[PDB]
Order: sequence, then C-alpha cells, then structure tokens
Amino acid sequence: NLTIHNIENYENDPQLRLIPWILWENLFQHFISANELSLMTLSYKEAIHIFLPGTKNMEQVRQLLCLYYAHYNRNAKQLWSDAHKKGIKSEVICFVAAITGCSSALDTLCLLSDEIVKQAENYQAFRLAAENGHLHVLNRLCELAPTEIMAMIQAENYHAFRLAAENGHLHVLNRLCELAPTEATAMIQAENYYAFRWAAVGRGHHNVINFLLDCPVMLAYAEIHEFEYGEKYVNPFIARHVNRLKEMHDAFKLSNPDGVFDLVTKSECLQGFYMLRNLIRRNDEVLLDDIRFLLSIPGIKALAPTATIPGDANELLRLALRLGNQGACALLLSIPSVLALTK
Repeated sequence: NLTIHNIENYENDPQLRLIPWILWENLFQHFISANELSLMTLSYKEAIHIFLPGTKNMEQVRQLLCLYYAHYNRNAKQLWSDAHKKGIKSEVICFVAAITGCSSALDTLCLLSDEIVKQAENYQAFRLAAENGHLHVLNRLCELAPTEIMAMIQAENYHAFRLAAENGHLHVLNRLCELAPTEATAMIQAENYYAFRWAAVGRGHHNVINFLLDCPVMLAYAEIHEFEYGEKYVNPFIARHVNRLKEMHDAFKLSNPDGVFDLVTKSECLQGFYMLRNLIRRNDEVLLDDIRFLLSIPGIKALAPTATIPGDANELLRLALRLGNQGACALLLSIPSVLALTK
C-alpha cells in the first residue's frame, strides 16, 4: 500500500491531505490500506457499493474516517446511516463522532438504551472528545447517559481531564470540574499531576497552567519546582496575584476606612500561604515587601504556624532558616502564634 512521513509528500496527495495530519500519524500510523484508499478516490456511492466492513474496532474506525473526510461534505450527509447499514459497529460511529466532532453522527445513533451502552472501550468516546476538545460532543454524551457521567470523568484515572489539559483545552477542563467539583482536586492530582506536567512542556499552554495554579495543592507542588516552572509560570503568576490583592485591599481602605483586610473563603487563604512560601523559597531582598503584605491578612497570618505535612508545625519559619532567609524570619516570629510554638 502507501506510507507517508514526508508532509510535503502528503499535501501532494489530493485525497490523503483531506485527513488531519495529526490523525494520519496517531491513528493511521503513516500508512493506509488498499481496501481503505479505495473509499477515498472513487465516487461515494461506489465506495459504499464495495465497502466491506471489518471485525476489529480499529479496522472500521480507520475506514469510517476515510469515508468522512472524503465524502461527508459531498452529499454523503447520510454516511452515518449507510455506515450502520453496511456493517459499521454502532460504537465505531460514536468514536468517529468524538474524534471528528460531527454531531450529525451522534444524531443518527440517537434514534435507535442501546446508547447508554455504546461505555464502549471504557468510555473511549468520552475520552476522545476531551483530547480533541469537542465540548459539544462531550455534553451530548452526558445528555444521552446521565447515570454514567461520573464514571466517564474518573474513567482510566481521570484520563479525560488529563488529555484535555495536555492539549490546552481549558474549556473542556472548566466543564469537567462543573460536572463534579468533588473530583477537581482529584483530577488535578491524578497520575502525579499529569495535567500540569504536560500542559507545561514546549511553548506551554498558559491558559491551562494559570487555571491549574488556582488550586492550593497544585500551586504547592509547582512552586517548589523552580527549574521546571517559575521564570515561565509560577513567578509571573505570583507577581500577578500579589498585585491583584493590593488592589482590593487599597480598594477597601477606601470604601470601608479602618476595618478589615481579609480573604472571604478558605481557598484563597491557602493560596496565600504557598504564595508566601514561594516568595521565601526564592530568598530575595526585593520580595520582602510582598511577604509583609501577605502576612498582613488574617486569612494568611492565621495560617503561618501551620504546615502542609500533618504532625509538623512552623513550616515557613523552618524554610526561612533552612535557606537563611533572614528578614523573613524576623517577619514571621512577629506573629504571636508563631512566637508561641517557637523553640
């Protein structure tokens, strides 16, 4: 048959080029069978005239995709119906729906309880949609299978979330956390923080990272990895948040003269802690001002003597001496709580 790795020798093929380059490498493995290329060069009615399906899932998938990218636009608006006929598994069409993002495909299988079953390949359709960022397909699955949404999310070690994150699909990420907030912290931690590690490679997907860092445990892990993150992500994020706080504080000591300097919820408070930990971890004179300012908040100051590791105590103070961050120490021992537990 034929095999292409040379991109220039791929866009020269009037037919093959119709297939997304990414797919041709991740699904077709740079090679195309003869019983499949046929379905792309001959007319549509001819391709089906011959179209003999396969027994193994991937067989059909690679085929159905060849017909789609070559005829779907050309009156083959009913290729999903004919497919079902000839011999394409009801689930294979559901995969090509989650991959191509074609709703029309799902619309057909949605007019035949045999849908709340086609869970196929451990919710592979749900996972394929997340990796391709097809939010609309993802939702249709949650619409055609309410009592299953939670298994799809946690399917394969929160795969959906992870695949979404490494591809930069922040919109697929948001929704996923809306579908079940009780799994947020989970998905983020899944597989030793898969999401963050892969959204950070290369040029990186800053939309995912910045979002991900709104999770105290996430920022906790990332901020300590100064080499991998920091100059690129953490630092700009901390500088961007320390300044945002100075603009709600001053904008309170304006509207509510001489009152409180607080963070409403527990979550924003924990963030300040690790945000402060990083500033100290960096050990720098120019960062002294942001440290004092963070400790001025009762939602952070009343979190200075604590520690991430249960059973331990003064972490920040320990970290300060550990690095030799004099000035951060003096600033810390100024807190009564931290003044008590002191040796």
